[PDB]
Amino acid sequence: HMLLTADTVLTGTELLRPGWLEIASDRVVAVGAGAPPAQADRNLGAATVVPGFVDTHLHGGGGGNFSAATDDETARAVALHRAHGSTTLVASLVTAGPEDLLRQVSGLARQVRAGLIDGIHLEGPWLSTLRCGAHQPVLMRDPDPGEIGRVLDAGEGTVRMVTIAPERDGALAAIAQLVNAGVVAAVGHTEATYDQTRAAIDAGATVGTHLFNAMRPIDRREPGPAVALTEDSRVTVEMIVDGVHVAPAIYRHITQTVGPERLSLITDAMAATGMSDGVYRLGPLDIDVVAGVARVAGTDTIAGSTATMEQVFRLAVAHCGLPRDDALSLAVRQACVNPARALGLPAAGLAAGARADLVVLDHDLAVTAVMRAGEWVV
Amino acid sequence: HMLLTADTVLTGTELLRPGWLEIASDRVVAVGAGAPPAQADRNLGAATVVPGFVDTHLHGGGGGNFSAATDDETARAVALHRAHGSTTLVASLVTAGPEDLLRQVSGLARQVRAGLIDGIHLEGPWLSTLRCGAHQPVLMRDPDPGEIGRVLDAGEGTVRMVTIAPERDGALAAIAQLVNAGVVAAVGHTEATYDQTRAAIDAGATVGTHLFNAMRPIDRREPGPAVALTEDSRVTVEMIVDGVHVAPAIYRHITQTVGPERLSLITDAMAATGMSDGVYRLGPLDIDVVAGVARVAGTDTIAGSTATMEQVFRLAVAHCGLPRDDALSLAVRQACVNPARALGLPAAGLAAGARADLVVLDHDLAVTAVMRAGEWVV
Ligand SMILES: [Zn+2]
Ligand SMILES: [Zn+2]
Ligand SMILES: [Zn+2]
Ligand SMILES: [Zn+2]
Repeated sequence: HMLLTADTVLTGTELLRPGWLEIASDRVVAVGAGAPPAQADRNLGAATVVPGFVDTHLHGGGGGNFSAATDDETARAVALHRAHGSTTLVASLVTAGPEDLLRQVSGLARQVRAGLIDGIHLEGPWLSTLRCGAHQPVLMRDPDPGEIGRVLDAGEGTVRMVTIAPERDGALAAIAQLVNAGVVAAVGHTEATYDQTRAAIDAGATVGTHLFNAMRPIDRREPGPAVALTEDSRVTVEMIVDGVHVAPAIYRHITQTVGPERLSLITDAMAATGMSDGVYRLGPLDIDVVAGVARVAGTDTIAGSTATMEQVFRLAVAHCGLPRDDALSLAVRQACVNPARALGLPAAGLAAGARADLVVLDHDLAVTAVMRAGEWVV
Repeated sequence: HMLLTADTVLTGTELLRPGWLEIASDRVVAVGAGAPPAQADRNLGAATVVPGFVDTHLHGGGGGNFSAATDDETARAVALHRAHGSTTLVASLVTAGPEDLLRQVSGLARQVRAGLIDGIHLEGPWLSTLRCGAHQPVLMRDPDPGEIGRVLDAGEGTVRMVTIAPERDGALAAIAQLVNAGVVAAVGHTEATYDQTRAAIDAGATVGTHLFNAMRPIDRREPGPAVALTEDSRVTVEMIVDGVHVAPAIYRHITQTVGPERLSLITDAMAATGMSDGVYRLGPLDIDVVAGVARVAGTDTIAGSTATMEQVFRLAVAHCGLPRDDALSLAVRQACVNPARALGLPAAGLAAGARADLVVLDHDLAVTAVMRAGEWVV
C-alpha cells in the first residue's frame, strides 16, 4: 500500500542505512537495509525514522490536564504530544480524594477505549507526604484494598500502573494485590529505605517512578530506593531528561548501571507543555518561568516538565555520551522499546506485524512527520 | 622445585579445580588444572589458593604507625598484614607539615628499598579542610610545585600514589606534575564538583581515594566526585568493605557501575588492626577503638578500619551478591589484580613467570598459610 524509504531506519533492535519499510494496512509488513524490494512510494531524504515515542508517565499538555477527565482537555493534551511523535500515552493522575479518583478513572477509561490514550497511571494518592512535590500531602492515605478494588473495577482493566510508597502500612500487600490484577506496581514519592524498597520489589514492583526525584538520595550508609531499584534486573527505572530534574551525568551514570534495556524515558509533562510561561493549575498552582520551568507557586519545588518526548529524546542522544548512531539506538530503546515492555504494551519494535507507529526526524533530530496506525498525523 | 596442589586455585583469570602450581625459587614456573604432572611436595587439602593480597592504602597495624617512619613500627605493621596474606603494601601517610613530611618520606623510602613495603601513598596534605576526618585540617595546604618536587626527590621514586583534592588552587597542575613523575594521582578528601573531578581525571588522575568516604555525596543536581570517578574507564576506585565505612549495597552498586576490573579493595587499616581496644593516637589524633570500630575519639567519624585484606576479601565475597565461585573470581580481581595494576605494581596474577605470592584459605575462607617470594611466611 505504502512503501517508505529513508537514509536511517531504527527498528528498535537494528540500525538500517539506508532503510525501507512496507506498511500496507495498519501493520508493518517488512523492514530491511539497502534498496527496497520494489519501487518506493515516498522516498524520504536525509532524515531518520524512529518508532513512535511511548510516554508512560505524563499529566497533560497543550493546556489540557488529564486529571480533568474531560473529552476536551484530554484531546488537547493528546493533540500536542501526538504532534511531537508520542504515539502511545499513559495518562497519570496525581493524588486525589476517593470520590474524584473514581470519577477521573471512569472518565479517562472511556478515552482509552476510544483510543486517544493507551492507559492510566495512578501517581498517588498512596504516596509519602514527606516527598510530595506537586502533590497535596493532606489527601495522601494508606493503600486500602477496598478502594484499590473499586478503582480497577471502575477502570475496567484500564489502570496500567500505580505508584506506591513502600513505607506505608499495607504497601506490600497492595503491591501484591495490584500485580495479581495485572497492574504494574511502581515505587516513588517515598522516604522508604533500601530494605523497604527491596521488599517492595520482591512483592512485585517492576518500575521506578522518576528516579532521583521525590526520592530519598543515595547515602553511603543508607542507599535508599534508587539503589534497590537499579540493583534488581526486574525493575525499569524512569528518568526525566529535560535538563532540569537531574544532571546529565546522573542519566549517564544510571544507564551505565542498569544497561540498555532497563531505563525508560518519560516527560512527566504538565499542562503547560507547548504553551507559554504563566500561572497554571495541577491540583495546587504552578508558575512557569525560564524555558517552561514550572515550580509549585513560590517553592522551588519542581512540578513536572514542560518537555515533549521529542525533546527528551534529543537530550538523551546528546547527553548519553555515545556517538550519534549508538546514541540513537540507545535512546530508541529507552524512549520506545523499554517503556512499552515494562508496562506490557504492544512491542514498539518496527518489525513485520507491529503497528505502524513511527516518527520522522531530520539531521538535528527535530520531528518532521509522525505516523500512527499507518496514517500520517503530521 | 616445589609442586603444590590444592582443590581450588584462583590465578586471577581462571578457576582451577583442582589445581597445581610449579614454583622454583621465588617465581611461578607453571600452572594448570587437574592432577599435577608429578607428585606434589605440599598437598593442600580442602583449601582455596588465592593470589597474594595487594593493599594499596593502609596506615599501620599491630600497634605500628607508618607515619612514624621507624624500622620497628613499620616492621610490626608489615608483619601483621603479611601474616594475613597482604604480600604487597603501599604505606599511607596522613596529612602533615612540610618538615615532618620530608622526614617520614625518607624514612619510609628506606623501608621500600629494604623490602618491608612496596611504595608510599601520600593521603594529604593537599586536601580539603571541610572533609578532614582523622586529619588535622589546619595542616592541609594548596599543592605547591616546589614542595611536591622536594617530596618526590626525597622518596627517590618510592612515592607511588598521592591523593589530591581537585578543588584546591593548583590541583590540576599538581596532578599533571605527579603523573609526569610516574606517580599515581588519586582523587579524595574533596568537595570537588562533578566538573572539577572530571577535570582532574582528564589531567591524569586514575584512582578514587576510598569512594563515598571523605567525599561529597551523590546528588541529583550536583552529582559530585563519585560519579565522575565511576564514569571514566581510566579510573580504579578503592572501597573499604569492612562493614563499617560503606553499606554492602553501595559496594554492590559501584561494582555494577564500574565493572569487575575497576574497583580495588583496600583496608585503610590503622595501627589497632590485630591489637585490642584502647586509644591509639594516630596522625597526632586520639583515636578511640571501641569494638574494632576505631573512630576519632569523640565524634562518630570513623578513622580508618581495623581490617586486613583477608577480612575485606571475605566481606566482598559474602556481600557481592554473586554465587560462590563468581564471588571468589570477582574478589580476587578486586583484592589482587585491580590494585596492583592501578599503581603499576608487579602483576599479582598467579601465572608462569610471576612471583610466588599466594594465600591458603580453609572452608570458611580464613587464611591458613601465606607464601611470599616462594617461601612460607606462615
Ligand atoms: Zn512525581
Ligand atoms: Zn508525575
Ligand atoms: Zn582518607
Ligand atoms: Zn587513609
